[PDB]
Amino acid sequence: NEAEQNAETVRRGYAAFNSGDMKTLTELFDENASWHTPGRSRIAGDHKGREAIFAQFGRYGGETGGTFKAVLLHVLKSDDGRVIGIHRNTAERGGKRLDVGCCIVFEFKNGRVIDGREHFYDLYAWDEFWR
Amino acid sequence: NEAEQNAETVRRGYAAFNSGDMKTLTELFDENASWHTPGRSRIAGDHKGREAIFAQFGRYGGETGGTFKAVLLHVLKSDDGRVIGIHRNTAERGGKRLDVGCCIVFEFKNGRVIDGREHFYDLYAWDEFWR
Repeated sequence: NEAEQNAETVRRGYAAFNSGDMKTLTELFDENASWHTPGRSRIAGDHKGREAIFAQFGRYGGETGGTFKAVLLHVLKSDDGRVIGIHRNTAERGGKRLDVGCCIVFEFKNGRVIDGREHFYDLYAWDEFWR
Repeated sequence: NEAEQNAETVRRGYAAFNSGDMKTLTELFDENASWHTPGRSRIAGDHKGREAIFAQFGRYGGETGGTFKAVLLHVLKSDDGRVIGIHRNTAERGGKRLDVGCCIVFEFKNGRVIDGREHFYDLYAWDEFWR
């Protein structure tokens, strides 16, 4: 089904993110996708356009000496093809350590991601790390 | 399937929460369920035990003159019976208004909720409302 194909695409995307494989990661996102990062840090906001998403992703890895990881724990689906990834983000940056849980809500258009929205459990921890 | 029965139970629980039907809401939670509220407000924390959950719920409604609502938007499932509810919470309290998005991760034991974990997008807004 559609919903499981979208789940497969999410799994492929976490793997490609974690390995820095931005060529695969491209295939999986619509060129007009958005990415929504909550909170009050310098990397918060609505990043509109796949190019703006991948700049965000580049800051995630860039600013942590490539230590930033998304450890995927569970993948959930709606019958209509929405997908959530539950994960933990870990990373190091200037003597600080990140370890926070997150649910990303993925919306799809024609099998590609059109929207991703991060929901961190301890948003304060994320913001503290990025301060 | 198990996963869809658990989805049905989540839907029944949002409806029973929104109507104040704590008798139904009881049937749906294990007596040793936990509820996890993130953030730094006076209502944050790990509320362990169904009685502690329902005290939390009682504060949600109690402290907002019964205006607190969870508007359910989407229900997602893992093949293994985990469920997420995506919702918006709205409420009023002493001239402040709540309007925040949330994903709750539900874990099940024998068809009843054993664990619920709130993930607010704008956790600062939630904490501000409860200040």
